[PDB]
Formats: sequence, C-alpha cells, structure tokens
Amino acid sequence: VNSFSGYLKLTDNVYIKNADIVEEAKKVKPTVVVNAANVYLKHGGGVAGALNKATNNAMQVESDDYIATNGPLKVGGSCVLSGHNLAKHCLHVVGPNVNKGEDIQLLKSAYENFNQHEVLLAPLLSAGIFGADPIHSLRVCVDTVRTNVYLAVFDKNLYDKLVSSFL
Ligand SMILES: CCC(CC)(CO)Nc1ncnc2[nH]ccc12
Repeated sequence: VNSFSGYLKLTDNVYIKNADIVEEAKKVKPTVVVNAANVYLKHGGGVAGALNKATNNAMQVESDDYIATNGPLKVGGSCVLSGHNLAKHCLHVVGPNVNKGEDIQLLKSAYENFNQHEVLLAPLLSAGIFGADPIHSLRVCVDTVRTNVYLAVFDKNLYDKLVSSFL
C-alpha cells in the first residue's frame, strides 16, 4: 500500500491520473519523482521547468554542478539527484526530443531507467514539448516498465484520450 490516490489502474504495475506532477509531488513526497530532462540538465520549460521552479531553482544549481563534474547525459540515459522539497530523489531521464530529430526508438531505453526503482511518480517521456505522440509513449511505458509507476498527465483532454484509446 502507498499514498498515491485517485489513479486509474491500466495494468498490473502502471497507473495514470490527470494531475500536475508538481502538485502531486508536493502532496505525496514520493521516494522518486521523474524529471523529463535533457542531456544538459537545463530545466527551462515543460515538466523540467515546472519542477525546477517549484524547487526555487535549487534543482538547476545542483544540476549545473553535476554537469560540470560529469558532462552531459546520453539520450535514453538518466541520473539520480536530490528531490529537494518535492521527493526524496529526482530521477532525471532523457527521452528523445523529436523536435531535435532524435531517434524515437530511444524511448524504450529511456523508460528502462524506471526499472531501477520500485515505485515512481512520473510524466510520459518525450511527450509535451519533446514532440512525441503521448499515446505511443504510454504504450512504450506499459510494455517496458515493470516496477510500479504512477503517471501524471497535466492536460485533461489528453488524459481522456489516453484512457479511452488504451488497449
Ligand atoms: C505538457 C505535456 C505533459 C502533460 C500535461 C506531459 O507531456 N506535461 C506535464 N505533465 C505532468 N505534470 C506537469 N507539470 C507541468 C507540466 C506537466
């Protein structure tokens, strides 16, 4: 039993809700919140910009030190950093950005990072400003993640379409 509330159960391990991931994290304080990161950990917009804003830019400060030490992530890769006031940890995961021409096949690799954590609060990878089809992202999530994932979909209209079209 966990404290995630109001989710629709899609499969044995995948759950979904129309919610703002920032407000969900602040309520649940999960062990792991997933950020829709880029390889430079520049949290300017989308989910990343919203999470970073909620940390009063502490996420960005920590991220800049991470990059200065380690260099950029790989597309499809991840790193674990602090969750600041939102969660114990933040798993920064880089899905491909279609608006940069990046290979969509890397979306499966991106979701594989979730399997290193027993329970996660997450967005749909490569959705929103990353330019991929959120329906496809949900399919890859369900077919790749084996640990317990709670998906927050900000747009109410998109959520209803994801639910209604889910096979
Ligand atoms: C902008 C698209 C979407 C769904 C509304 C997923 O790709 N992005 C988010 N999904 C969950 N929580 C969010 N908070 C701020 C943005 C955001």
